[PDB]
Amino acid sequence: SLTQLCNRRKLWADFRAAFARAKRLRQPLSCISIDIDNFKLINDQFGHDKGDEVLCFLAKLFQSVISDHHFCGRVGGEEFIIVLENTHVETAFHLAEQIRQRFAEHPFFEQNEHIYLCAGVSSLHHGDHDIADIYRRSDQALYKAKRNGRNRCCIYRQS
Repeated sequence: SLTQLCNRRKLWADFRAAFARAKRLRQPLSCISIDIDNFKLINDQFGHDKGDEVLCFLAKLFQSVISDHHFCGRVGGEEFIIVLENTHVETAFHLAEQIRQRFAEHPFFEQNEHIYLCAGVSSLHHGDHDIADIYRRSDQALYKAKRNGRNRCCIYRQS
């Protein structure tokens, strides 16, 4: 049911309803973009079923680390998005870091392979009119994180 909790279609719709709800209720709304480092190498070396185990563990990890309500979506081959209602961006950043760390700390497969991820974080801003305004910022923070290597987290700033 991890492929059910991280359904891409449901994610975007839940995210859009959350955006409108967030503006209407004036609540903070945070967004984390995650990309698994070297996921292609993992599938090349261990195969598709094992690559899938990694994805599954990461989804399980989201639940364990984020006890409060949240939406998840696998939006690309190895990219996830987490949407956190009524959550300030710093709290989301801290959650993102915990996910990064526990993923890096989990040994995988008979040979205790270590796998890493990067994350970018942002949240609803006043001038926003679409979830794409938020995703653009978390996506950019993700790629900013990736500039310094694997296993990195960044919060978006306009600075």
